[PDB]
Amino acid sequence: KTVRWCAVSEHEATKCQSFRDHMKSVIPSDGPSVACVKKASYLDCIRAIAANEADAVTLDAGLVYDAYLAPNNLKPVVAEFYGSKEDPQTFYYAVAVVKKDSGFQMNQLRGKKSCHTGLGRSAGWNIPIGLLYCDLPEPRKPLEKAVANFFSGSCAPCADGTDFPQLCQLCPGCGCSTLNQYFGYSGAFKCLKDGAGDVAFVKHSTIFENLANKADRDQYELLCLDNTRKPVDEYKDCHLAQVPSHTVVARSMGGKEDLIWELLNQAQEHFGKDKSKEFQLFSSPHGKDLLFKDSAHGFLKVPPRMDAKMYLGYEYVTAIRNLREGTCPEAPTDECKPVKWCALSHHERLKCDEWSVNSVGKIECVSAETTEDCIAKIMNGEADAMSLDGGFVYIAGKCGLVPVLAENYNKSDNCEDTPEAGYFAIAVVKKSASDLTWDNLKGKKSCHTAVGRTAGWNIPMGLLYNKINHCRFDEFFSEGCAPGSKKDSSLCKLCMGSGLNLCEPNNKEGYYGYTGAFRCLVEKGDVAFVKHQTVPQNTGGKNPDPWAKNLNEKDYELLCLDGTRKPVEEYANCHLARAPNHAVVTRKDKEACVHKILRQQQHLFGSNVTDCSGNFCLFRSETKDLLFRDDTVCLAKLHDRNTYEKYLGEEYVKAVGNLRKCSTSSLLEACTFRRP
Ligand SMILES: *[C@@H]1O[C@H](CO)[C@@H](O[C@@H]2O[C@H](CO)[C@@H](O)[C@H](O)[C@H]2NC(C)=O)[C@H](O)[C@H]1NC(C)=O
Ligand SMILES: [Mg+2]
Repeated sequence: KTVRWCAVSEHEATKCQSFRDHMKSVIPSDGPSVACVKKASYLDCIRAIAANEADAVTLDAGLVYDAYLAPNNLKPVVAEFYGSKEDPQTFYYAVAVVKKDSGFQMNQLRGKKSCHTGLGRSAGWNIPIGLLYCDLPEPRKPLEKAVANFFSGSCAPCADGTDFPQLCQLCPGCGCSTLNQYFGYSGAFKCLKDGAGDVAFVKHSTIFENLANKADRDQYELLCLDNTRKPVDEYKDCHLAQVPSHTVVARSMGGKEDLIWELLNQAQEHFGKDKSKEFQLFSSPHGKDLLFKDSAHGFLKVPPRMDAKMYLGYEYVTAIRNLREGTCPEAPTDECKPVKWCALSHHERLKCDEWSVNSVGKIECVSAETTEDCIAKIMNGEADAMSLDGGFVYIAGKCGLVPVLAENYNKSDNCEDTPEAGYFAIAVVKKSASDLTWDNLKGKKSCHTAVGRTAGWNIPMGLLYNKINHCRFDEFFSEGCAPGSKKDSSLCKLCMGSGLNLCEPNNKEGYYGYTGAFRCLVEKGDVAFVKHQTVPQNTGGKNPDPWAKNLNEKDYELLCLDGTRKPVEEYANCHLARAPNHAVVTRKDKEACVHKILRQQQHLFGSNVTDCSGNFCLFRSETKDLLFRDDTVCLAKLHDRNTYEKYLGEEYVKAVGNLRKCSTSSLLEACTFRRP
């Protein structure tokens, strides 16, 4: 139970050894211990960790990436944080500050005038130039000269003035000290404030540190990667890169990550920010920033399904990858790159393969084990598009992806130009039970289409989470019928399935499905969770079955969240959530291409086509609902709804989130770690 920490200096090793001793005192024989391995450099520490001679070292984003690469393959496991638990600030943001209404975007920086914090600085140079690399003119080695030919004039502190003078044009001599008024963060910002430069590459924090009044900040904007702008307040939605300020790494396989976290968590409990004055984890007696930055206020456990690329973010890896590999294609700037679609089953891959050949190369295919792994592929560029249900549209939204096309299921003349927004989830009750409203629901008897289902379970129980705030969903209702629950649960007591079918989510349960839950309402329930048309189609002699011949709509009302009851036809105003259609999800920087390609694609192999055997067709599956749901007639454009929050109702998001507090998704907890 020992963590072998790696030092990169004699002073660091000394701090590690006193950390070992102090951890010795307070900790029982069982549990964390510290070993102090000492190597010559961060690179050497990485190669030692990979070679199982050390276990943990804490690194700057660049070395995080270095450690990620073959043959080391280390991963982030714990993260220093630089404020409070309520506002960690484990990351910072590299941004491009500009004058308000200066009239240009990220893809128009050529010819403009630049202000950098310093050459080799991450936010001031590495990140922006990395992203801009391919826009630099062809003799891209040496980099300083290509940057010089890119901008008309620059201040690039610490650059080689004598050889590349345009980089000192705004700060002649390129002083690498505060002597140069345009050096550093405050200097790169004053370079812009003084109108010397058109753009300043700095950190999110910098505008706030140099301008106290909101008034003056309001004449500054930020360049976003999508070639829009935003106010400086909104850097979390308009940054060049998000960068983890200081990250502990361990081996991927066999890394002891849990030991590292146990150890550091206890260490911060005993010797952290101020809670002891004998020894301070975040204070170097012999140097500065030994083992850990002295800014740090504490540690946070990194979610277990984070890999380096996911942690750093696609922008950052683009930046370093460009600056190290230095490979730009010659592909024509305007044309779209073939969209690689993500398959999660053997038959999904076979369908996508046929599609690819018939797409004459416009579509390609990428297999991945699971849905979440596919989403990961979209985020990090290994894949471009896939179709998701509501819940995964939400997880992908929290991961920065966007919906772009909705699967439309209702045939119509011009369905490409009208998305559908889905059916309505409702909570039905019988008028004969007058005192029932959304609030007293607790302790009453209930009927669900089936556990897992969207209208029968997810939306209702998600909205009710707030009236319970724990994950024992069978304790809200006295008794119920929720097919799929465990048989000895109270949510199985009212199910009427015979033999082995008693509580099984299948037709033989008979209180299963929309019809079945409504039957459970009329026969033995107080409330039943279904969609808007279930009552109209099981009443008035529309259902011939014995129980359902003579029931009439008037007898039932449906429960509204405001605490009032409403009639069935008024579902549009009385509903719990809007149960959404499947939607094609992609990364923002590919939204356009996807839009275009898919549309072309659904003209050919789309529902219009007969002789589906003589030619390929995109919405017919050999098995069931491969790639797209087989109901799809078209893919409808999501103008004005191209964000997970907009595409999914406010109510639906409330419900799915609340649920996800009980059913964790490792991907979702990673993504929320990077963006709360
Ligand atoms: C439902 O079916 C048709 C599409 O073929 C459309 O129904 C329309 O409903 C509105 C409101 O009741 C009427 O005013 C229109 O006259 C109907 N049109 C037709 C053709 O029936 C509607 O577009 C479809 N709904 C969805 C979501 O696609
Ligand atoms: Mg001591």
